[PDB]
Amino acid sequence: KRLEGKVALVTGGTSGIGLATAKDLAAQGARVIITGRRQAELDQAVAALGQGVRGVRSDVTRSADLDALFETIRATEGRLDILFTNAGGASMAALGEISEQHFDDTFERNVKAVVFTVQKALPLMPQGASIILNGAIKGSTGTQAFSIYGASKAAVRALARSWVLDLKERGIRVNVVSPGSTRTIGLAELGGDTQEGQDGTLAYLASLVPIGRLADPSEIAKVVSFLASDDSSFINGAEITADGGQAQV
Amino acid sequence: SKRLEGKVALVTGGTSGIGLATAKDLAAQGARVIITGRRQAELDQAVAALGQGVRGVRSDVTRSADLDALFETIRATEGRLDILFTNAGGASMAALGEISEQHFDDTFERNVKAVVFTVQKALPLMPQGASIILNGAIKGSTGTQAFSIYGASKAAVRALARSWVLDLKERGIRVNVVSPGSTRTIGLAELGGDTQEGQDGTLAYLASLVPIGRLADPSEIAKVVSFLASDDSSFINGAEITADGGQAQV
Amino acid sequence: KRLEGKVALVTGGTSGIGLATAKDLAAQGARVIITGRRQAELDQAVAALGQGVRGVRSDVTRSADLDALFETIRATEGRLDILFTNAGGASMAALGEISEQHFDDTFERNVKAVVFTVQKALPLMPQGASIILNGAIKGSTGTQAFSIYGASKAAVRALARSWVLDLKERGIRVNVVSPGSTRTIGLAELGGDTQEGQDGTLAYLASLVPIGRLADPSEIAKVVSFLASDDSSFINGAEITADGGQAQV
Amino acid sequence: KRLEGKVALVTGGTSGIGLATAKDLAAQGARVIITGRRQAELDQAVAALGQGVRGVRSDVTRSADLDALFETIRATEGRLDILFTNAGGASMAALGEISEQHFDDTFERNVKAVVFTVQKALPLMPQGASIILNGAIKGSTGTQAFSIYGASKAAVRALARSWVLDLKERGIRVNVVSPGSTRTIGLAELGGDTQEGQDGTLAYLASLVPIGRLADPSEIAKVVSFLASDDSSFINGAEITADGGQAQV
Ligand SMILES: NC(=O)c1ccc[n+]([C@@H]2O[C@H](COP(=O)([O-])OP(=O)(O)OC[C@H]3O[C@@H](n4cnc5c(N)ncnc54)[C@H](OP(=O)(O)O)[C@@H]3O)[C@@H](O)[C@H]2O)c1
Ligand SMILES: NC(=O)c1ccc[n+]([C@@H]2O[C@H](COP(=O)([O-])OP(=O)(O)OC[C@H]3O[C@@H](n4cnc5c(N)ncnc54)[C@H](OP(=O)(O)O)[C@@H]3O)[C@@H](O)[C@H]2O)c1
Ligand SMILES: NC(=O)c1ccc[n+]([C@@H]2O[C@H](COP(=O)([O-])OP(=O)(O)OC[C@H]3O[C@@H](n4cnc5c(N)ncnc54)[C@H](OP(=O)(O)O)[C@@H]3O)[C@@H](O)[C@H]2O)c1
Ligand SMILES: NC(=O)c1ccc[n+]([C@@H]2O[C@H](COP(=O)([O-])OP(=O)(O)OC[C@H]3O[C@@H](n4cnc5c(N)ncnc54)[C@H](OP(=O)(O)O)[C@@H]3O)[C@@H](O)[C@H]2O)c1
Repeated sequence: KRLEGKVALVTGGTSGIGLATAKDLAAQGARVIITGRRQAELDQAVAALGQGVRGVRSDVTRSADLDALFETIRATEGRLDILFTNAGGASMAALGEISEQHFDDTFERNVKAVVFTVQKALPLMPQGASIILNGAIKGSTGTQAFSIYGASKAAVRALARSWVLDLKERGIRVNVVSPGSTRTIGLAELGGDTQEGQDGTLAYLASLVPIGRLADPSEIAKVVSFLASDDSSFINGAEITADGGQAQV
Repeated sequence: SKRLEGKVALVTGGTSGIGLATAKDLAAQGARVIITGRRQAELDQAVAALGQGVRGVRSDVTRSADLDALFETIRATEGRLDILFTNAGGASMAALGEISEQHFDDTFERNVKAVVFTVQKALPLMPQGASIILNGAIKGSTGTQAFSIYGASKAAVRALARSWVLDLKERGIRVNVVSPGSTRTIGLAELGGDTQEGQDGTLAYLASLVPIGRLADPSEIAKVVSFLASDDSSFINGAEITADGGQAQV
Repeated sequence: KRLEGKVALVTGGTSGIGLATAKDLAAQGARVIITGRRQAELDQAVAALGQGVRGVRSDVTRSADLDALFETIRATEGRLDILFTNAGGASMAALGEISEQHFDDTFERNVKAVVFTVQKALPLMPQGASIILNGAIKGSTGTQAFSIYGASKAAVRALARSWVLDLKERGIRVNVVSPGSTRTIGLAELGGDTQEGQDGTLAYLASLVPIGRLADPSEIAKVVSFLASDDSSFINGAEITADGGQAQV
Repeated sequence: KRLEGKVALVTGGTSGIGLATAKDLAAQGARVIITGRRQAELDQAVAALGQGVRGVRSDVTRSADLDALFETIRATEGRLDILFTNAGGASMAALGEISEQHFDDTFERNVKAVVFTVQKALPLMPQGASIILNGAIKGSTGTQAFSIYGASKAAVRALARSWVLDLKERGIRVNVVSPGSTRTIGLAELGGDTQEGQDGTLAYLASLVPIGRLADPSEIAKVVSFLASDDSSFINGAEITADGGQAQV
């Protein structure tokens, strides 16, 4: 459809929001490349998607992996029209219990990996290509034990504002999708190792959304598709928040 | 392509500019569109240019009786509203120390008060799962000389959506805001002055302020509204979507 | 004595935040004028404040009252260094029950009166004068049945951004203090006429503040005093939020 | 003498904003500790301030240096009422020229050292203490070649929102001062080694401010002193922007 004839790269495409986004973009006719660290999930994701979705085992935090990943895109497709820097995660640590590892792990995948994924992608991206970063409402709010994650997500949104000007000559527009609480494996894992612990954590998080439910991952993916499509032609540097109103109220 | 087919949309101020293009894009997606304007002549041209089962009503959003008349027509003609775009609005310039009571009253009556009662009057028609789009501006979040009244009215519109999220939770109607940057429109051109050379230097100057360096086509604003009108925005509530070429984002 | 010799006007100085702000400004050496609609409360306020505080009975919504008040300042003090457009209020109406009177009254006092207080004040204000607008966190947040008040307070804050450029030649800086929930007569009145209803509503509102208490008006007054002093020389068009962290999280 | 009886630590106290803040904090009666990497300026800073201002040669990025610094405060002063995490910097790299070191250097000092400066200080801080983090308007704006610096500053602001909830039991309030363009050595250095290159950039930066001048470091310092004082008791998680209206407009 609108994305037909377009080449899309979704980092962290093997599960959750990155998975649903790869599905939606491909359903619009785009050629999608997805990345994951675990070979088994990547193979299941490629098989579940079908529709000419290409899988590459890559770690966004490893600079050499990014070089290899973009080489496969250059060798096969030869261009990148859509980039969704989805690969990221959250971990909880209250102030007074923040380890250097906890800080470094969050920033390397949530922020550093975003910077160098984007910088490496650029030679492939033509004029009028679209870049989508994954933010969070936690980037604009405060939650106990979430300061490090929240700071990383705020850093992500901040990158898009300056990159508007850095990429103005090349004609690529960069925007941010900031999801609210989305039903994923990653969100469930915060609730615990136990199944009641993940079930009760998802239920409390749902109770925080004003419409009263968690998002299905497809609901975030529609937002990425919109930014990937030509309809977003006048959107640049913007944050689109789909949170059921949680951070809007 | 029939994305909004079977849905009923109302665009206040549908006869020109952003409202016109939005009515077009909604109709191109299969929606039944109702448009309003103050001038019957432009309204007739707009309805004729759109075709596609677009119904026109001449009404002023600032007149409470017109709003009652307009929604009575929707109730008999279609019997429901699924999409509402409170586009009718305008900007005027007056610096602090030159602000007239006229200038304040007109700006807030159309830009804010009419938005409240357009929305309030439309609620009985709107079913669960309906989408409301208010027309903001980046000027609601920025400062420009001689624009304090317009910018303040636009900030008020965005604020209304945050509380209306909670007010409309039981009915299931979601409220969002599109904040345009500089979009080429008769409205925007007329801000430059009333002479023809004067409007072009204003349109070119406004383009020079945009980071991508061009004014928006009205259709590019309309695509954001259609997205908000469609079910793809199902998890968006109370949010502001800014399409400004990055002007207010930097 | 940061305000020694400075002339300050607090509209709606007879109760709550405006009263404590007048008390605080005078305690720093300012010459303070306060206004109120009710003659009895105004006289009581002037007597309690002492410290050379002058009261004028005037309504911010009546243009002729606005002319008469500023004529007294020109005749008496001869200039105006600090302006606090405090006179304001909140009323409740959900969508579907908003009357035209509820809208008009809210916007006339909270927005229109702010505009014309400022514009009429300008001829008395010298270069380096300070203008403080009274915002609210409700201007940036969502609360049920508060849409009209919330929009008026957002309008107030936006006025400041443009007034930076309008007043740059005159040399006046405009800033906003946005209070969170502050224990005042006006706020208690939202709780009801009964004392038990005021006790439950204020305690509930206190539970929403992350620090867990309502502000005393003196805590808001300090923010105004800071903005009025020369310490705010590089602050212009900004919003200073004293909410105990409520809208910050 | 509002801050008299209070112990203040300013990282990066030997020059610029941190120096002016150390001056202003000490002028209010606080016992001030300043840190710098270079012994020479740290000695010049301590001697120029006088007023019992104590200097420690420490690097905020060195965990061992931080440990020693707080040990001297615990051994000498014994408590910390005010924390200003000022030590930080900007460097420019446009997208396509961002080095991995440039990212790491920026985020080490501006974000990581802030996290661990605060975490190590906490055991010394009594209930009612005030923490001030140093942001920037660039954390909320976009400038060509400034994405990493802006992203670091946006992360600082996000840290305060969550830290409000983390520190609520301790009763320590966290706020952020976000300066606009301030006349400092660091700002001049962005104009490069050449003298007229530094003058030409600084006047250009002054032209970007709506009031049309750069801030003196004392104007930012007044904001910090206000947040350090008890006058800010109802401010928590807030950002106070002193930018001459640049990001406000
Ligand atoms: N879910 C929410 O509520 C929410 C809210 C706001 C923002 N977000 C953001 O949305 C993004 C997706 O979150 P999610 O909930 O969908 O997570 P998820 O369910 O855990 O899925 C994460 C995906 O990323 C992949 N991945 C993880 N680390 C990677 C790495 N270093 N390199 C490459 N691929 C990697 C994972 O596969 P492997 O583990 O095999 O690598 C998996 O495919 C994240 O950036 C997250 O912070 C989520
Ligand atoms: N264009 C921009 O750059 C820009 C930027 C930000 C926000 N906006 C907002 O976008 C909306 C559209 O602006 P625009 O530039 O497209 O304006 P425009 O070119 O002047 O078009 C305005 C439309 O609204 C109608 N209208 C005006 N007053 C009305 C009233 N009282 N009742 C009913 N219809 C009314 C006009 O028809 P009649 O004259 O016949 O009544 C016309 O159809 C406004 O709310 C504006 O504030 C525009
Ligand atoms: N309290 C809060 O939690 C809170 C939070 C955010 C913002 N605010 C804002 O803070 C401001 C003060 O609120 P408050 O709680 O202190 O209110 P309050 O206790 O009701 O005091 C309001 C004061 O304004 C005067 N006043 C009202 N309307 C006036 C008019 N038209 N002309 C002249 N004087 C007028 C009142 O006296 P008369 O009745 O005698 O005229 C009284 O002196 C308002 O703008 C309010 O919206 C308050
Ligand atoms: N100036 C502005 O316009 C502006 C605007 C927005 C934000 N800011 C922020 O304000 C803060 C101060 O900037 P400034 O212009 O005052 O800078 P500056 O003139 O360069 O002063 C920086 C001070 O920090 C010290 N310092 C630097 N790195 C350090 C480290 N690793 N450990 C300990 N001390 C260290 C420096 O001494 P040594 O070099 O000897 O260590 C010096 O005393 C920074 O966070 C900056 O990002 C400044």
